Amino acid sequence: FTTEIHPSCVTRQKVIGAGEFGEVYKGMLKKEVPVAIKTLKAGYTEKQRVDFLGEAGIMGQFSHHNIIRLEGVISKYKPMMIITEYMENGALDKFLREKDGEFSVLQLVGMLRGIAAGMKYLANMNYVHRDLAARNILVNSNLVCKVSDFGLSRVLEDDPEATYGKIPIRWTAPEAISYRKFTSASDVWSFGIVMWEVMTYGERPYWELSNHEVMKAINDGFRLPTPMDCPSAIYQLMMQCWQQERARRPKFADIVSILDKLIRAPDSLKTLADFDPRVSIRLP
Ligand SMILES: Cc1nc(N)nc(NC(=O)c2cccc(Nc3ncc(C(=O)Nc4c(C)cccc4Cl)s3)c2)n1
Repeated sequence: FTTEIHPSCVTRQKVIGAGEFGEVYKGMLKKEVPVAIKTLKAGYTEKQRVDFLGEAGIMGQFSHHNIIRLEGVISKYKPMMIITEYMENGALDKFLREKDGEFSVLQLVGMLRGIAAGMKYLANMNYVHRDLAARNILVNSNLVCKVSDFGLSRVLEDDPEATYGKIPIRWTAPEAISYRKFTSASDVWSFGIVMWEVMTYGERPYWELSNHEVMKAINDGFRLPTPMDCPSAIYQLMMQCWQQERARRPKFADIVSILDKLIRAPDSLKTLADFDPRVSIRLP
């Protein structure tokens, strides 16, 4: 099963995430290695226990460079804990917003290739994420991006971006919004939004539009416009992730292949899609 870790091997050092029913800590695991530690406070319900240990059970079934690695669990003692590798740079959305403009286009596309490789693995393993977004991607000190936030009902219930069907509207495919059809192809829609998040350094999708306004625009055929300084091939790819007809979207294998070829011939990324300015600056 999973590795059972003795509480004496774990030292919690600093809170990096918090909720009403536990916290996420940076800590050390016994040379000691840095880890992330998530706890479940006393009084937890049966459903909370199944959801909590269920995330660890899912993560322990995976072994991939771009999927967060499980070190082990504390289940024989209280409080219960899940221990994973520690991703030094935190969540991808916050990371990009705090490092605006600091990366090369090739670095940004390499991030997307890693996310896509992780998603290809998950999809082939018959795991549908349902909440793919930059906020659920973690970044380490090698700039490697890893998919996180696993489970069944707990994923969308725990995400504040998911609003009441409780769903994060501006990341979610139309069929998942409309009739709750969550598949790897709705994950591909979300991946397209993640591509846009990365290339904009974490801009909020659709900006200030309301959730109802987003669904209306999508149904009317509108799509997010090109980011600034965005390779034409990258904008083309995210546009095809946003096809209304699920069956026409690329599969993650297609996405990984295209991204791998663009990175291997990096001059291909120098051709930029046109950017629509919202403001004209005239000078005589
Ligand atoms: C600049 C600066 N300073 C400090 N002190 N610390 C940081 N890093 C962070 O704040 C930070 C923020 C969010 C996430 C992380 N790294 C994480 N790595 C793994 C995490 C994690 O949640 N793992 C996990 C997952 C994904 C599922 C179940 C259980 C666990 Cl334990 S969180 C670090 N950055």
